[PDB]
Parts: sequence; C-alpha cells; structure tokens
Amino acid sequence: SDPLLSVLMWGVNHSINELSHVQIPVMLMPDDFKAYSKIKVDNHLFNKENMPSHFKFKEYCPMVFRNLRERFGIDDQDFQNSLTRSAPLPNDARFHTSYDKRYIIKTITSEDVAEMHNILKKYHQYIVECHGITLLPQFLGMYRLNVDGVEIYVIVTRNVFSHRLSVYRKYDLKGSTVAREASDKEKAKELPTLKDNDFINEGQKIYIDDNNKKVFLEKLKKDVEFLAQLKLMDYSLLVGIHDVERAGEFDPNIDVYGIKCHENSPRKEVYFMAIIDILTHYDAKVNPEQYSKRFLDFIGHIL
Amino acid sequence: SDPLLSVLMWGVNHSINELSHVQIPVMLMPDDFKAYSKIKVDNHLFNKENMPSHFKFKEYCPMVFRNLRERFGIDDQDFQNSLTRSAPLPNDARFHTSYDKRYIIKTITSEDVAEMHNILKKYHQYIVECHGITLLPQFLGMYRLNVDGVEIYVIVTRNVFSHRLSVYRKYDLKGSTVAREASDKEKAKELPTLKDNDFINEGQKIYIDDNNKKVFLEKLKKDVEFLAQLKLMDYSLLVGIHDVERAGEFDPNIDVYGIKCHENSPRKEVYFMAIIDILTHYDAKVNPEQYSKRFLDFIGHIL
Ligand SMILES: CC[C@@H]1C(=O)N(C)c2cnc(Nc3ccc(C(=O)N[C@H]4CC[C@@H](N5CCN(CC6CC6)CC5)CC4)cc3OC)nc2N1C(C)C
Ligand SMILES: CC[C@@H]1C(=O)N(C)c2cnc(Nc3ccc(C(=O)N[C@H]4CC[C@@H](N5CCN(CC6CC6)CC5)CC4)cc3OC)nc2N1C(C)C
Repeated sequence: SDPLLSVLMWGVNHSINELSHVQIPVMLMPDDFKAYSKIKVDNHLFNKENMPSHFKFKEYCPMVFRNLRERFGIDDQDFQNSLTRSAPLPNDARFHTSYDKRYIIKTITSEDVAEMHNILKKYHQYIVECHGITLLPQFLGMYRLNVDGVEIYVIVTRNVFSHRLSVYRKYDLKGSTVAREASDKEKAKELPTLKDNDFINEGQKIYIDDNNKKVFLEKLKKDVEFLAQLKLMDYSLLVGIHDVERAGEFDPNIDVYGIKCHENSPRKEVYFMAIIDILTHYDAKVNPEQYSKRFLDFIGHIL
Repeated sequence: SDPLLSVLMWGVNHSINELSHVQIPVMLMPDDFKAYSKIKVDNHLFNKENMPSHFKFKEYCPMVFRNLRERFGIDDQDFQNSLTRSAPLPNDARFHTSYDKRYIIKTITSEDVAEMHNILKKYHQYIVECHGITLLPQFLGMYRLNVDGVEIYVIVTRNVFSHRLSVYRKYDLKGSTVAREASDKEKAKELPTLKDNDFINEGQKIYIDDNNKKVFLEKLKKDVEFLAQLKLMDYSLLVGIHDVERAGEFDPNIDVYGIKCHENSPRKEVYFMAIIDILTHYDAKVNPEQYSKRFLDFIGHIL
C-alpha cells in the first residue's frame, strides 16, 4: 500500500473525530481562516503493520472546511467513511478518488496552498451568498502530509461526475484563442480527455431544455466573474456525458452537477458540468479579465 | 478543568482507538517491551474550548499493557469508557480515580517509570504464570503527559477497593519493626488511612474462613517472594472493610480483591486486600529479602 495514502486516511479519520467534540457555531471568526491543527506521530517498535513509524499530518482551517462541508450538504461522518472505510483509488498532476467515487483527492503545491489561503475567506463568503449553489469546485478539506522525508499537500473536492452513473465521454473546455486538441496516447484509454476542437469538430451537442440552459449560464456567469475578480484564470469547464442506453436517473442531492437531457434528445443522456482547476500554478508559466469573457462566450456557443 | 486530566483522557482515547486497528497476537516479542508511541499536537487558533493548544502524549509499551488488560479480564472499550466518558475525580503523592471507581490513576516520577520498565518483562511473565490471579498491583497503562512546560508521568491500576461497595475503614500495613501510626489530621477525614499499630491496638479482626485465609496467604507468599527477587521493598498491604449493615454482595469478576466474611462474623463485612506501592522511589531515602519475611509474618499474625 501507499504510506502517504494511509497517513491521509489516518489524518482525515483523526480530523473528523476531533471535530466531533468541537461545538459547531453558525458563524466563522476571522481567526478560523488562519487556524490549523498539527499532529506529529512517532512510533518506536510499534504498529508497523498499519502506519509508517514517523509521520506528520496538518489540516488547514479545520473550522472553515467543516462549515463548507455542511453548506455543501455533506455530513462529517459520511465524509469520514468515504475517505477511510477503504483506500482511495489512483488514476495514473495526479489524483485519487474515494472508494465510493464521491470525492476527489488531488496533490497540490505549496504555492497552490498559499493561493487557497489567499482566497479562502472570499470563497467562503461567495458560497454563503449563493447558498452553496455553484459550478465552482467544492473545496472540502486541505492537508499537509509528511512521511519520513517526503512532504505533500492535498485538497479534497466533490466529484464533478456521478457516484453511480458512468461517463463515456469527457471534455475539458477553456475556449482559448490558441488551438486546443487531445493526443492519441490519451485516446487509447478507456475514457480519454477531449478538448475544445474535439468538441468543435465532432459536432458535439448538449441536449438540454432552454430553462436548464438559462439556469446553467446564469450560474456560470456569476462563478466566472467571481474568479475574474480574484485574478484567477486557466480554469476549465469539465463536461461528462453518461449514456443511459449503454449503462439512468441520478440523485441531484449527491450528483449535484447533473442535468438531464430534454425529451427530444437523440439519445438518453445525462450531463455533468462544472468548473475545475481554478488555482494559478506558477510552475506552468492573456489576462484574467479577458480570459473570463472569452471562456463565457465559448460555453455560450457550444451549448 | 484540569488540562493535564484532559490530555490524559484524550491520550487514553487516542491510545485505545489506535490499538483497535492493531492485530492482537497471543504472544509478546522482546521489542514490545521497548516500544512506545509518541504524539505531539499543535493547535493554532483552533479547539481552545476542549484542549490546550500545545501538548504531547506518550504511551510506554502499548502492546504489553494491552496484553496485561486482557489477562486481567479487562476489555479495551470498557477501559476507554471508564477513563474518558467523564473526568477522573481527585483525592487531595496524589491520585485520581476513574468516574466509575474501577481504576486508579497515580502520578509517578521518571525514576518510577525507569523502574517499571526494568521489571516489566518479569512482571508480565509472573502474571502469565499465575494466570492473572495475584495480590500485586494490576498495571494497566503507563503514560507521559506534556502541557506547555509541565511534564508528568502516570500509571493506571485496578482499584483495590470495590466499584460499588463503600469502605468505612482502611489500613495500610507493612509489618515494620519501626513503629507505625496514623495522624489526627488524617483521622478528621470521612475515610482515614490507619496503620500497623492502629490495627494491633484497636484489636481489629478479619473474619474469613480457614480456606479463604489459606488461599490468600499462599497468594501473598508467592507475590511477596517475586517482589523480593526484584529487590523491591516498602510496599504495603492495603485493607478495606465494607460494612453491609451501614451501606452487600460483590462481583468477584470486577471486585477481584474481595473476600466475604465467614458465617459467624459479628458483623456482615467484606474485605478488600491487595499489595500496593511496590516501586522504589529514591526520593524517600533494612534489605529487600528481610522486608518480605517481616511483611509475611505480620500478615500471618493479624489474619
Ligand atoms: C481536483 C482538480 C479538478 C477539480 O478542481 N475538480 C473540482 C474536479 C472534480 N471532479 C473531477 N473528476 C474527474 C476528473 C477527470 C476524470 C478523468 O478524466 N479520469 C480518467 C483517468 C482514469 C480512468 N480510469 C479509471 C479506472 N478505470 C478502471 C475501470 C475498469 C474498472 C480505468 C480508467 C478514468 C478516466 C475523472 C474524474 O472523476 C473520477 N476532477 C476534478 N478535477 C480534475 C482536473 C482532476
Ligand atoms: C496507585 C498506588 C497504590 C497502588 O499500587 N494500587 C494498586 C492501588 C489500588 N487502589 C487504590 N485505591 C485506593 C487507595 C486509597 C484510598 C483512600 O484511602 N482514599 C481516601 C482519600 C479520599 C477520600 N475522599 C473521597 C471522596 N469523598 C467524597 C464523598 C462524599 C462523596 C470524600 C473523601 C476517600 C478516602 C482509596 C482508594 O480507592 C479509591 N490505591 C492504590 N494505591 C494507593 C496508595 C493510591
């Protein structure tokens, strides 16, 4: 097994257990956005079967993230179970998904962590204002893991895709001026990741009613403008299509990004659409304000 | 509340939780007697209501002590509950007792801890040999607590007295040549601690049948000789009398040191008798081999 994974599981278990003893108030204080809990474990000639002997686990702003979970309709006991009852599964930036497919666990940089801290309060207030109804990533936990030498940072989000319904096609859309296209090595996977021109070449249509579309684009408008005002760019719309005829009703309380196709759709389809990859990443590298309108226009045209 | 007490409770809770994930083998390995687990917690602007912000908890030889609990008929979940569901109560060396009166928690020195480590394996093997039937202290856990500056060591033992039945009179007997007597300041308490000459002056009798006496003294003989061979001295026989007429059947599976009075006893009495205070303590200060026979003779005469 992966020792970083077992520290993550141990840590989330420890985190949620600790919070079960902490009183939940309705409001956050400015200090909650600067808070953390740190635990350092040293086992000498003990418990080698389960845990590395020397590890650290640090949770950033535990009260804020608990408040976010609640606002996103997520119970702490359930969150704990999803992350701990069985190991998260790998995919290959690399990521894991909880065994029940409800949550995504992504390894991030210390720079991403700094950026998340920078936006956390404004992010929180935005979620308050929209009552948790948003196409933004739903940030549920943020941690630092140390296992004798190696140090990693992780963030946990709600899965954009369904926890039951399988996805047969997936798009990552930015709407950029610079040409975007998938590679053939990716094509060879069971579920590849297609891009802008794949969509605007294979004549992909999304069959949703005018009401669903209006609601979606209203939501997208606000989300994107919030991202713009934080000077964030290079995020994508993730789009996943579930084909009912191959594998089809979903729970909107769990698969919160799902939209049914309208009645005249050529095939029985369910769409899963959300914004992803919102943090900067100074390892990769035209302005944020331009990026947003450009992103908003493209999604307008394709839908 | 007492922050050292809440670290103890947190630590025992954490300890038992961790062990619930560790496989129980039938046997201990030599390394289990050198093992420990260390956890250091640092909370910044978080969880001030329950815990100090900076503390450490260290458990010595967790596998050995788990094995001892099992051998003493104690379930880990029950032990955990007894120590954590409500705070232990103070008494004033000073000690606490678990809320349900099942366990004693005593603060000890780093010297006592060194001595316990020194005897732990031999102690364990002795308990194996007698199948847990002994008048020795039943050692159940040993810990180190740190709360920002202060460092303390604690050991947990089974209560010599009953967890239901009240005790109206208590003796601490060593059988020493040097005169031993209680003080008047102690007398003024609801339940004082009387000594050798109080017994051998107030004409105290213990009314148990010849079978119970023989069994007791056989047990005492072996226990004391084991203590002698470890070069330990200055331990006492603790004696507590429960008066049924004032407050009377006990569970021998819980109140393991209880002995009913015989049928011709002037009053309905239950006795609780065990050895206590077996470690050296180099702060207090004629040889161990002499001490034992001298202790064994006195208990022979008074019973
Ligand atoms: C965290 C950052 C960001 C973000 O901000 N949010 C909010 C977010 C939210 N949700 C997701 N979900 C997924 C994104 C992408 C995929 C995918 O294409 N995965 C492929 C690779 C592995 C492939 N494997 C799976 C097991 N298969 C074995 C089968 C036989 C049993 C064999 C084939 C399946 C297809 C799947 C997702 O769900 C599992 N991603 C997010 N991102 C992503 C950029 C990582
Ligand atoms: C750990 C070291 C060693 C050892 O090795 N083993 C194995 C061991 C095992 N068991 C005990 N038990 C007790 C020893 C002694 C006493 C006592 O005289 N206590 C007095 C002081 C407090 C008094 N308070 C109680 C609350 N009261 C309030 C009432 C109104 C509600 C008011 C009066 C009650 C009488 C009580 C014990 O049980 C609670 N002691 C041990 N020792 C002792 C030397 C500490």
